[PDB]
Amino acid sequence: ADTIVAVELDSYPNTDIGDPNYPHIGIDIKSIRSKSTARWNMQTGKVGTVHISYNSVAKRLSAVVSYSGSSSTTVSYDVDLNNVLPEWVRVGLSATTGLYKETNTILSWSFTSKLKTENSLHFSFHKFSQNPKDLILQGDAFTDSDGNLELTKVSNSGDPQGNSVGRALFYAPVHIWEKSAVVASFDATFTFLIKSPDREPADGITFFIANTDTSIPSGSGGRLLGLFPDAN
Amino acid sequence: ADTIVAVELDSYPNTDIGDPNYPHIGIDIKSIRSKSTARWNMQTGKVGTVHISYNSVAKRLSAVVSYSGSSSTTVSYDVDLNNVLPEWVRVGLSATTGLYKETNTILSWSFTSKLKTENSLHFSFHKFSQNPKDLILQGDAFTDSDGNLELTKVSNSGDPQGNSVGRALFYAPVHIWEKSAVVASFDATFTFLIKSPDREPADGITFFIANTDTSIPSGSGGRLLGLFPDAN
Amino acid sequence: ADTIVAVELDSYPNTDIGDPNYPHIGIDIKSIRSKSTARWNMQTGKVGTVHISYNSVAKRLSAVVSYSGSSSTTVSYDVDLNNVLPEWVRVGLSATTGLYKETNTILSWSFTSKLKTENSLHFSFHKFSQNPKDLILQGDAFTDSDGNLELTKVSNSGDPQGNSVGRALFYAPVHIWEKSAVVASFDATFTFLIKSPDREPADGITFFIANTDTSIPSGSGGRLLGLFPDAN
Amino acid sequence: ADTIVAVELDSYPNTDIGDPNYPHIGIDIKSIRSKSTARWNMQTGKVGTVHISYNSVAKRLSAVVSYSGSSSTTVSYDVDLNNVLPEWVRVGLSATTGLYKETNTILSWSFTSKLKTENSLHFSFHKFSQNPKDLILQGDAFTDSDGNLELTKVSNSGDPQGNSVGRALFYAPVHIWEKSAVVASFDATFTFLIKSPDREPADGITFFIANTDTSIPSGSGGRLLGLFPDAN
Ligand SMILES: OC[C@H]1O[C@H](Oc2c[nH]c3ccc(Br)c(Cl)c23)[C@@H](O)[C@@H](O)[C@@H]1O
Ligand SMILES: OC[C@H]1O[C@H](Oc2c[nH]c3ccc(Br)c(Cl)c23)[C@@H](O)[C@@H](O)[C@@H]1O
Ligand SMILES: OC[C@H]1O[C@H](Oc2c[nH]c3ccc(Br)c(Cl)c23)[C@@H](O)[C@@H](O)[C@@H]1O
Ligand SMILES: OC[C@H]1O[C@H](Oc2c[nH]c3ccc(Br)c(Cl)c23)[C@@H](O)[C@@H](O)[C@@H]1O
Ligand SMILES: [Ca+2]
Ligand SMILES: [Ca+2]
Ligand SMILES: [Ca+2]
Ligand SMILES: [Ca+2]
Ligand SMILES: [Cl-]
Ligand SMILES: [Cl-]
Ligand SMILES: [Cl-]
Ligand SMILES: [Cl-]
Ligand SMILES: [Mn+2]
Ligand SMILES: [Mn+2]
Ligand SMILES: [Mn+2]
Ligand SMILES: [Mn+2]
Repeated sequence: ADTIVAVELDSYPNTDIGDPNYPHIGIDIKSIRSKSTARWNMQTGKVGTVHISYNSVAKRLSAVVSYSGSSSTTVSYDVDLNNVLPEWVRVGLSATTGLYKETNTILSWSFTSKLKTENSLHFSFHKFSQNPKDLILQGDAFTDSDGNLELTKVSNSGDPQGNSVGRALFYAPVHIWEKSAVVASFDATFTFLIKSPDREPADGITFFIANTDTSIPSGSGGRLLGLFPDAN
Repeated sequence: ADTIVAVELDSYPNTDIGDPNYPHIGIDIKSIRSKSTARWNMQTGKVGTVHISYNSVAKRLSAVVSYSGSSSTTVSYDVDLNNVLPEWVRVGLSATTGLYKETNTILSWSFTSKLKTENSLHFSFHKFSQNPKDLILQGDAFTDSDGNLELTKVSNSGDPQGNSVGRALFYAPVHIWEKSAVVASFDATFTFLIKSPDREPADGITFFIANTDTSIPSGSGGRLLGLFPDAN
Repeated sequence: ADTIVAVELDSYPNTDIGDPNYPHIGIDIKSIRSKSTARWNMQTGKVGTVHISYNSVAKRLSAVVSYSGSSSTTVSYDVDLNNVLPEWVRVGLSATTGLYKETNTILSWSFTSKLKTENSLHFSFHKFSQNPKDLILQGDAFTDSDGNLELTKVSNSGDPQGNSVGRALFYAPVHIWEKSAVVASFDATFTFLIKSPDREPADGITFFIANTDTSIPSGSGGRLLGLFPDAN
Repeated sequence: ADTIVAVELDSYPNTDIGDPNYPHIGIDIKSIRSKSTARWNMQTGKVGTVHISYNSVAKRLSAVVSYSGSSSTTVSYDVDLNNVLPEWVRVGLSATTGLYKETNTILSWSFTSKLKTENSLHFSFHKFSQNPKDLILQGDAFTDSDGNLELTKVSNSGDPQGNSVGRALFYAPVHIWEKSAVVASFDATFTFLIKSPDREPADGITFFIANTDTSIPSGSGGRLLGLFPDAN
């Protein structure tokens, strides 16, 4: 099984598997059951922005989501990710739909990792090309004619389809920590557009870090966000 | 009086003004009396590296100092710096000597600030030019013929002089936070060479953030590190 | 008199002082009389993007302007800028109106300089704050309530006023070259909105590099773009 | 056959296949026979630094090599690399030895590509880990216990072996240009240590850009630098 650290943008409350009452942002450490959540006041139909950051000295993984001119929602969790992830990881974005749906559109994605022992990896996408060679697209993930990364199935009219899962992994493995490292840090930004007809959009988007060979776990559909094989 | 947030590399223990027993790294918030310290196992005569970071979401100011192949020393302090500093600051490095001395040599200095509401300021020096126009040199601060930033007086033979104070401020004011900011962050690295004849080198080096018009406070000598007018 | 290297976005053709027949982008080296121009097919009312780059090895200063989904316009000029500018410069944006006008709105501005002998300065603005401490605003330059940098006078209704001049200089001087430098390079991006009622918008926008103490030359109005005291 | 754009650091003059009389830096466009060369005054046993840059507006690929406090050697070649390379490439470093040898030690390697239509890829290595997951090591390429990238075979005593070829490719494919691109640019730095017993060190090091599936061509040994299958 994969090792997952994720920041989830969870549009759909699954209280029966640990979710709070409402859409929330969450820090997921090896379980869909968030270690820390904050209430996410969704603005379906508007472009959202997520900023994620961590450094191995502060050991605080923090995420903030906002829309233009809105209140931001922040969530934090003290965690030494060295105890969780392998030295070499891949970073990615995942999304699902289930019984309920939403577009899981990524409009931009950037990521900077740094490893002082100064090693560094930065990538940033504003356009996604029709054939992203530097992306590993998994499942229903695809780039559309607007150069948007669509993590989950969307029809031609642009209606999201349910029971879809998809992710994009940056092609290059990231060295997020190392024995002699004095400090490893990473930051990530993605902007997203969740549109839905359902009065309860589902299921969400995550930025995630995993073992380099990470694949979509069987049964990771819907509330599991394409990240976990079960709700444990 | 100036508003100071600093990370101090305090070679000299002044227990009578709050210092612990030993050389320490410290997070200073508006007082030379550190909110958080860690024991700093000095390696006088060796090049040291300090990494400082903070973002307004995690609200954890963290610093780590190390020498090649040594144990690092980290120190952290949870603090919303918005409650401390004005929106616009200058960043700088300060050093002092007093009764006891040490060279306060800066070999490199870099700083990245970011302000999402994405505004950004990055500077990095590996060489310091004989006339640093982008630096505001205060007190005894000067760049030498090796292109090294010497914060405190050093003779021609290169012996440090006591009772010296000096700082370098990056010329451009940094906008470290702002009303609409969703997340402001900064990182700073400097490398330093502290050499001393004294069996107790003094007094230390800091990276600091202050009101843009920050100047060396009268009586900020020695244990006060060129940052504070008193030990309160 | 100031030393000017500029890339001009010249909305208004002044053939009587060297301009070609039409709006053009130009590389200006110590004269409003461009060393190289390209025809600039203006799209008044649309957001434009200028990319400027140079490195001291290739010695090719190049600029490209485009609007979304349009043909770009590029202009180049082989020049060792070491022979032109002093070691320490300030970078800025200038605009003018004269008999004819246009808004000279800067929506973003970034600049990266690098100096290997690796010294570096990066700044990028997407918002401009009401009081830009890191900007030196000259003349009619001001930031508006949209966080836009307006180089020239615009009324409350947002109509541009004629006979206006204004510039913004990044506060920190840039070390663009140095005796021991192996390679100095800089890149600059700004995005701009030129709106005009006049069927001939005037007078233009430039990104420019100048002696650090650069000020708006008397008589630099209109076709002189706030950069030169005469048309020589 | 692969499509190669390379900057060669050619320690060994092979005049019978187009080389000038002496060690040279060269811009190679789809042939080991450089389009442009400059005399490279080698400093075997000293750490060298190569800076490579290009942008699609200036269309000038330029490289400079230097050692601390030495005269630099620059070479340029006007070329639209869009006419040469496919949209998606991999960047790498190659080295060979043949009858004569040298260590082909890479101490650092960084690369920034940018694609405005702002997409971007930056990586920088100062240490190379024992298992570089983000590097595709080809042939004799390996990282040693000093965290140095050794492109060609070096014995335990650290003596280079002849008839060796090796390269490291950054794992992630780079999108170096694209139909809608307004400007694509890349910069690359690597530092290298060439040590040799031979009074004629061979054969050299290159930074290269190639089709993503680039492999070491059969017969690319020695003077062909692991880049070309023949000397045509
Ligand atoms: O898209 C939202 C959800 O729909 C599915 O579960 C449902 C949530 N509301 C329901 C009501 C009835 C039935 Br049957 C089901 Cl499966 C569900 C599942 O796919 C969930 O994993 C998912 O989170
Ligand atoms: O350089 C170290 C220190 O020397 C001075 O205080 C002294 C520390 N040891 C002493 C012993 C005697 C006397 Br008098 C003095 Cl001032 C000191 C002062 O300058 C201090 O601020 C400083 O920290
Ligand atoms: O804004 C465009 C121009 O207007 C002025 O010159 C005029 C261009 N068309 C004209 C026609 C008549 C007279 Br009088 C004048 Cl000054 C001009 C001047 O301010 C110029 O510098 C400028 O380029
Ligand atoms: O390392 C340097 C060179 O050695 C080989 O060619 C030789 C250059 N000097 C020679 C002298 C005699 C013979 Br046989 C050979 Cl193959 C060579 C070949 O491996 C070349 O490709 C290479 O550039
Ligand atoms: Ca859920
Ligand atoms: Ca002290
Ligand atoms: Ca004109
Ligand atoms: Ca050769
Ligand atoms: Cl339901
Ligand atoms: Cl004492
Ligand atoms: Cl007229
Ligand atoms: Cl021979
Ligand atoms: Mn959840
Ligand atoms: Mn102290
Ligand atoms: Mn003109
Ligand atoms: Mn050659």
